[PDB]
Amino acid sequence: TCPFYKKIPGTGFTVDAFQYGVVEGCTAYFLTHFHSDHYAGLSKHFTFPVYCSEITGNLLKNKLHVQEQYIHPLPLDTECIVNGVKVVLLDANHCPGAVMILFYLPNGTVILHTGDFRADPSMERSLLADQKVHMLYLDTTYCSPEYTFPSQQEVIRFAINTAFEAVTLNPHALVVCGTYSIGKEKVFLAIADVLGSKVGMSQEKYKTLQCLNIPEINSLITTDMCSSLVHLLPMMQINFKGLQSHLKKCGGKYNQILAFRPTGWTHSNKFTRIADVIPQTKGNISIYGIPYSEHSSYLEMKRFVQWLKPQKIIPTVNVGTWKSRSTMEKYFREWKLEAGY
Ligand code: NI
Repeated sequence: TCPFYKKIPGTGFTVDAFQYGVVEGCTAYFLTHFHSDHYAGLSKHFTFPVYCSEITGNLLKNKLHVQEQYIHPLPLDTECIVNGVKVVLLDANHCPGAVMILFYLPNGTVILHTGDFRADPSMERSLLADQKVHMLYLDTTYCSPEYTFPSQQEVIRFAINTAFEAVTLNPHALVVCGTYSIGKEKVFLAIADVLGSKVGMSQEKYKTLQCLNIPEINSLITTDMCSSLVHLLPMMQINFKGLQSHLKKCGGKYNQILAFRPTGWTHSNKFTRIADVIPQTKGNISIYGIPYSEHSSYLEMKRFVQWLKPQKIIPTVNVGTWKSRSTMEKYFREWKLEAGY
């Protein structure tokens, strides 16, 4: 049965609630973005209206085969009426197509559901600045102060310079980047760009990237592995076994692999700086884990909430334990007392 934090009171709306069968009273199912924990339950046999971004809609049609008549894409930054309720989709600074949703309730309550997001000061000059928000359904993934990580810009700088250096030393080195869902495309596109190559990948992954409205994408990616010196592989294949087996398949074109594993946060973040990160190495294979996050750090989350000053906060992540729930409520109270709302 659908949990309360996926229901929008005063509406027939749910968010990211596709795995509970038919939700009693729900006239429209919103999908924030195309990640499996969020879309879980959707398939080509789903027969209720889905509201989402254009990019999320392209992926529902082409990857899950949801029929077109049930896909309702909405433009961003635009006031739209859905079943008699005004809504706005805003960019969530998560993966492609990911949105936050503002719901303007008939009784005058305003609700922001962040979906999955990485809070940014630029959101303080979106349509959010224009009115008050009473309830906030918040992505609390990293809501604890030990969760620090660098900016996306710094991480990409590290990766570009690492890759460029390795391949200029050895023109016979192959770069491999791990992937399992959309998001974090910047990692492999920046590296390929600095090396003057397209990114090579499977037909299934190429299809996925073709849904994302990335400008000039046809110039950046290919299914011809032979012509490319940046390859994508499934994340599970980024280990010494998987990589050796992949190097065998390239037919003596390369004698070295440098591989990147974009992770979320990892405990090495409490000690080590990004400058200082080193790979794991076995023979002619090196593997960097890099902390490229598409979720708020603690400090980014704190800033956004203190700026927004919501009257009530409802967490959407880490809700399954009493210890987590209790930890989160403590930080919300701190933030509220520090800022005076
Ligand atoms: Ni996500």
